Amino acid sequence: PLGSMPFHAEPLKPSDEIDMDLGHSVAAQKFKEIREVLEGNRYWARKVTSEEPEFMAEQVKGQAPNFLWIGCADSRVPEVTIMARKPGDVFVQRNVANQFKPEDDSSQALLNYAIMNVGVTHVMVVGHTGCGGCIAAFDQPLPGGTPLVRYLEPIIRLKHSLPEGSDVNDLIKENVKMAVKNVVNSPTIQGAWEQARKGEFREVFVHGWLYDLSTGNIVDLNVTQGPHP
Amino acid sequence: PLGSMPFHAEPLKPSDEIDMDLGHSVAAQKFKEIREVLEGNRYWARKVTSEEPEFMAEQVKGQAPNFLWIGCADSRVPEVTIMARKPGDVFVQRNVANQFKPEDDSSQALLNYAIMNVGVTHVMVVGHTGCGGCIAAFDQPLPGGTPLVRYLEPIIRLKHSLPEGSDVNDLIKENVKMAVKNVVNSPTIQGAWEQARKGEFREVFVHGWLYDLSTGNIVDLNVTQGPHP
Ligand SMILES: [Cl-]
Ligand SMILES: [Cl-]
Ligand SMILES: [Zn+2]
Ligand SMILES: [Zn+2]
Repeated sequence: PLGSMPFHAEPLKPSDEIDMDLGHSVAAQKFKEIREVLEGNRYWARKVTSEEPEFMAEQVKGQAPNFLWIGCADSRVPEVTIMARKPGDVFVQRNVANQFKPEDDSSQALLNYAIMNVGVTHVMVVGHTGCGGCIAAFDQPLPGGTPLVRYLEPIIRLKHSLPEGSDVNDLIKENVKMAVKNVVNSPTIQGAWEQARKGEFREVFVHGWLYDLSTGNIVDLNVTQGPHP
Repeated sequence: PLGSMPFHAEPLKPSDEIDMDLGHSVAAQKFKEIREVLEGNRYWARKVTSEEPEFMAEQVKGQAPNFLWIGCADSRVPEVTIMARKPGDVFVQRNVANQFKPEDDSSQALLNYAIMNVGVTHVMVVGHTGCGGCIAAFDQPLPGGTPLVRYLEPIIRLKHSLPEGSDVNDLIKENVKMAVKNVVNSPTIQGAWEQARKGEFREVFVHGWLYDLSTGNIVDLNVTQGPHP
């Protein structure tokens, strides 16, 4: 033989394999930015499935997160990243400025599903510094000229009720507390609490948190409520 | 001197520092599961701010993500994690079964804000295998007895329109495509496309993706639309 390993095959390079894998995608061929995010995923997928396959097979079977995160759409607040969690840990609603509007049937459905079917125990409303909806709300008159301004009406009204001297972060914090109150007052939570008091259901809790972009820290606003005082 | 460093101070242990930092939180003292997730955050924050402070200070200043992710609340689909992205990269809407309902004013507001103010170029609706809303929808009669079933009415109706032999993943995929169509038909996108055709606005694109929990891979369904064919 021509040396000790004259016929040994090398795997194809990962980049070549990924390129071929992304051939299915029309848009990846057209937009470098789309190819980039899909490549990101393929390297992640290759790593997790070669180093944690048990974990990936557990995730196929179902989900049992203990938390529901009601947070902002803002790109700087990805819940799993900033809590150093894993897939399977946190059920999530994200919308502009982390509102939980009582009249929003889709939000009410999500909360009911989270509590009654998914099995979450803790609901956290999480606001964050630098929140654009709150910054916008802070300077608006009481009412609406754009979809956004109409959407922000409850935060505008809250701003107009806050004391003289309140700053943007005061509004962001109060907006968290307002959403917590709306979650607490939901038929879902009111129902779950009455059943818990009856010993017919687990206790479920609602919390209000603030993510401080300047430090990376989550601060508890200490507005937690449960079935009992 | 008693040796070479007889008065050298050691920092307090990180766990002690974090415990003290979480003293502010009432609930962390009450629920081990809450203390756990807050600790997770504090270790993450300590690491990023000591190893990437430039990045944290950039994030304080604002956000300019190129993508809007319209995805499911399911805890197994955290967008930044599965695309190996960072904070600042992806603006997010998450709701049950990744619907974009035309009548939902909060969803319309989020989309308008994303396009007109945040500056996103690409909107991805991302469904996923194992989607509970779709699994539930798959066996329901046409209509609603729970908030969930009422909420899922459009997916139930879609299921009833699919051909004989369609499976759960076929419904999940078609549900993605349905949401893409609803995004495309929005006043926001229709308006943005007309302005782009006029050369008065950038081109914006809508895509449909599927996250396969069995492999960790994102597959492009190839339903992308833009201002031009
Ligand atoms: Cl109350
Ligand atoms: Cl069209
Ligand atoms: Zn925000
Ligand atoms: Zn789902």
